[PDB]
Amino acid sequence: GMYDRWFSQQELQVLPFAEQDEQRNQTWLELVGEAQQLMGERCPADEPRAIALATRWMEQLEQDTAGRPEFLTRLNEMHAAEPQMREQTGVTPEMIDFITRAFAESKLAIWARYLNAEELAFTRQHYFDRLMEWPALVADLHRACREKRDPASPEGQQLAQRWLALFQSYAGKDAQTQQKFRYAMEQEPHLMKGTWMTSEVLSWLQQAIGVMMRQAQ
Ligand SMILES: COc1cc2c(cc1OCCCC(=O)Nc1cc(C(=O)Nc3ccc4sc(C(=O)Nc5cn(C)c(C(=O)SC[C@@H](O)[C@H](O)CS)n5)cc4c3)n(C)c1)N=C[C@@H]1CCCN1C2=O
Ligand SMILES: CCOC(=O)c1nc(NC(=O)c2cc3cc(NC(=O)c4cc(NC(=O)CCCOc5cc6c(cc5OC)C(=O)N5CCC[C@H]5C=N6)cn4C)ccc3s2)cn1C
Repeated sequence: GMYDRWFSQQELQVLPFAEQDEQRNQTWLELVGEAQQLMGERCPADEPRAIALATRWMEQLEQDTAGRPEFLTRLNEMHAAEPQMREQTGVTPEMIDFITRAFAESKLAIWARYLNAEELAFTRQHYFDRLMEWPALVADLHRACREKRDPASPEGQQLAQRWLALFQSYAGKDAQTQQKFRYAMEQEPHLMKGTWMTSEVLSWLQQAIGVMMRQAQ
């Protein structure tokens, strides 16, 4: 079995995509149908329909991976490697790329109200630079939260420093710009949609960052 070569039996018990679910299949039929439509029209990634689709799409993926970021990586790799996956779902690499760009536009459209033109141009340019490293970090943040580790611990501060590096890769290294991203997150919860970042894990990360800022302040 395809799913058996890609996931452990313990993972297949927790993976919603493993379970039969007619509602979920109908939802994905509609998501893929709308993607094909918009791509057929050559709809730009910043069009309101593209932004709305990408948001719903990523929220659906968050549900169907049970909020486990490492299952997103696995599913992307399966789609790249397994012709049977592309047949089953109708999701093409072009489609994943379209959704990836529209999802970025959905964040940039919110940030545009909190950043100056220069900060937004930097973030638009550098958004994708280290994008692929986020799932592994979000996974480790999920583990640190569940294993109720101390944000102030050396291992907690290793996660805070890893977060800072990935964040600065798209935000830049200006302390004032970082506070604008923080303010945007506080004012616009919709920024967190499709990021695998639950309020519980964000709260833990916020504590770890708090410690990091005050040590060498
Ligand atoms: C030590 O503190 C406490 C201790 C105790 C406390 C409380 C405590 O709380 C007080 C601390 C509160 C505080 O001053 N905090 C803080 C914060 C900041 C700050 O700068 N935040 C920030 C900025 C930008 C982003 S941007 C962001 C973020 O996450 N971005 C992001 C996420 N993703 C996923 C991405 C991506 O691009 S990936 C995109 C997707 O498509 C992928 O697919 C993902 S899979 N970007 C976060 C932030 C945060 N500053 C400056 C300060 N109380 C309890 C305990 C009990 C005993 C005593 N205690 C305690 O000991
Ligand atoms: C870097 C970090 O990662 C990212 O940033 C990122 N990762 C992503 N990943 C994705 O987008 C992903 C999407 C999905 C979707 C799934 N979907 C499913 O499991 C699924 C779908 C379904 N679907 C169905 O029941 C509907 C019947 C099949 O429909 C068709 C079938 C159909 C074609 C067309 C079809 O419909 C129009 C076709 O023309 N065809 C196309 C060629 C073949 C021919 C025949 N087949 C069920 N399930 C269970 C699973 C995993 C992923 S991962 C996106 N971003 C932004």
